[PDB]
Amino acid sequence: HSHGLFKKLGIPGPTPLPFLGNILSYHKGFCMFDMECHKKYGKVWGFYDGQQPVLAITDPDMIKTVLVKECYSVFTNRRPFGPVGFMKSAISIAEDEEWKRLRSLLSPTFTSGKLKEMVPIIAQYGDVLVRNLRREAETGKPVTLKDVFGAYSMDVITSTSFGVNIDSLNNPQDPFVENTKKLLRFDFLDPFFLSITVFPFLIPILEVLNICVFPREVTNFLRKSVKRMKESRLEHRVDFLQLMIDSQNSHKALSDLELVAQSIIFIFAGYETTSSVLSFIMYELATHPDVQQKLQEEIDAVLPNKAPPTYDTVLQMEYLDMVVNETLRLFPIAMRLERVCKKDVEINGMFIPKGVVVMIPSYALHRDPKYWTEPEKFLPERFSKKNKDNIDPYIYTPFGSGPRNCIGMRFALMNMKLALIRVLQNFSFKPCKETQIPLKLSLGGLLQPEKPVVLKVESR
Ligand code: HEM
Ligand SMILES: CC(C)(C)OC(=O)NCCCCCC(=O)NCc1cccnc1
Repeated sequence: HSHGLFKKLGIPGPTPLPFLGNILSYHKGFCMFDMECHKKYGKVWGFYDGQQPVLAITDPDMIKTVLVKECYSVFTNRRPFGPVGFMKSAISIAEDEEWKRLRSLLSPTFTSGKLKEMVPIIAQYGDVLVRNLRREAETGKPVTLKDVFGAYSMDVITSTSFGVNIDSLNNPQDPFVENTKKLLRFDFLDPFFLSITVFPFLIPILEVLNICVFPREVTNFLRKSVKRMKESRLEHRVDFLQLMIDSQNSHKALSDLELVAQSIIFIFAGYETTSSVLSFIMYELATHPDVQQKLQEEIDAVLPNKAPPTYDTVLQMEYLDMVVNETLRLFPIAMRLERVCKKDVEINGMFIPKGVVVMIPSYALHRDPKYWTEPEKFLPERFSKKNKDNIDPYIYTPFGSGPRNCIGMRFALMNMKLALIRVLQNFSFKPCKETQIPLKLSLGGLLQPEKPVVLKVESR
């Protein structure tokens, strides 16, 4: 096999089994595998997903080279991951020049400029979220964050991308909202993906049969919805769809299905991500009352008598930013960053052969006792103006880095912050019947709690 590769390069790592590579070692999940390999093998190690070699790197200089310096030349693409269909055109899945084009075509849709006019729309569902909370606060019902935050994230997506304005929490049976509750992110350690990892030679077989990891039911509904959405009815708005089709006017030439694929990927991208992070944040706040109180104190100072948050007031809130950042340190939901090596290359004193997947293990790096004092504790002061400088931007990578980092980063931060401001203005959050303390991470392929976070909401 290719199983002698790392032994031949003098690169250490877990010894692999025939066919399986090292995938049995994922029985405790990616992040714990990554943590242990790091503690056992040091700064660089290798393992095999089936026959695919994967080189883990932890040196910031080396991480910078891969993510920033040699992105266009060598490390342009992610690992191809399964039968994908037309979604091959989605920006996050596209490769080389097709990616570079789509990235350029879609960049203007993520400038601070037009993010600001997205704010009132998002904001509108800040208030929606509140009443839904108030209804469950007044009746002292312990609250499923994942649900209420899930619905909020949906609402913000529907409206910001297509103009569909639905309180999804109380409209769960609406054609749009229902399996546009969707695309949930892929458990790459579930049996289907474990199998394609061992038999990647079966992927073209699935492709030919038009089998797709993206449910074609959901994909159908949307492609048509978008289509319909282009009568064109306008025959203003400031959503993603129109920011996307108004770019089809005036290199370039964004196809109309390609466009659909991006619409799909933006949901898949920002639905479960936003709501998962928002839940992890509320969990930390409830289990750290002083931090929650400080945050509410900051919010009431910037926005007196419960003032409506604005673009500029959001950015003004420093403790908020620290609380969001520190939650992302503990729970970097992407878990690893990856690029495929396109050419034989020697970087920072190490030769890396063509075809290796270079992997940066963000979860393991975010909790490395070398860059982080008492790494398991939730300590927002890590990110204060004072201590912020001692943080390496290639150790701390919740949104990746370089030309291929999270394109939706500014929007996600703004989104979450708006929601957290509006929520914290009206409620205090407290541990409860359920509350798994400490929180227990799932052993699956997703960075999420084992049991869903539930908390009491009390009206201020
Ligand atoms: C808390 C929320 C989010 C987190 C933590 C997050 C994190 C990440 C990370 C770590 C990457 C990989 C970057 C890399 O490989 O260097 C990524 C990629 C990406 N994200 Fe996000 N993301 C979030 C929300 C969103 C949202 C709201 C959108 C879109 C509206 C989005 C769209 C994308 C896209 C399109 C990519 C692939 C970019 C490319 O390949 O060109 N993400 N994200
Ligand atoms: C998942 C797609 C859309 C392919 O984007 C990425 O490659 N991002 C990181 C993949 C890690 C999978 C686990 C995961 O939870 N995804 C995080 C995510 C998803 C979409 C956008 N932003 C962040």
